[PDB]
Amino acid sequence: STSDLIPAPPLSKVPLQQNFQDNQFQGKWYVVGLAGNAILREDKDPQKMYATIYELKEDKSYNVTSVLFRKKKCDYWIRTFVPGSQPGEFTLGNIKSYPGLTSYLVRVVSTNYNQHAMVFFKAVSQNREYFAITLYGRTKELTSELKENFIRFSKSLGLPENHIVFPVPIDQCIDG
Ligand code: NA
Repeated sequence: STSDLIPAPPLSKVPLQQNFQDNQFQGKWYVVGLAGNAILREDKDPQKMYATIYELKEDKSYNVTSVLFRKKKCDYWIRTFVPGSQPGEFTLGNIKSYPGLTSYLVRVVSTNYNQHAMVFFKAVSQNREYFAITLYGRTKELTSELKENFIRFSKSLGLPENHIVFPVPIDQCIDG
């Protein structure tokens, strides 16, 4: 394998949502914007919109379920986010069960809980440092101001235009 990647930014360039409220952040979020160093715009087959459901457990970790529409079926990816060093920061639960994955970091950058959210991800897989940013939406659509702000923040982490994508809304699986 030979492969080139845009460097993961320093954590100082990734803000943290102040006084993060885990209870208010639960529920379904739509992925209305997706950016990252391993993410690429594919004009021939545009990425379809997928959803991620956060649900607080008793021990204050999240059962994180992502649901996407792939190959005419609904695929479900169930993961666990364990609370990290500061509120709004999380590490991946049961990391040993994922082969190659030596590191995983989640950081809630900004959110108003009832409309939108921005979450930063960083992961070292096979000694390759990947990072991504997701524009979460409570509905499938969001304003141009929020979308241009997501593009602005994505660029501030060294990501060009073609590494920023906006998944097209769909009705399959991500509703209900
Ligand atoms: Na990632």
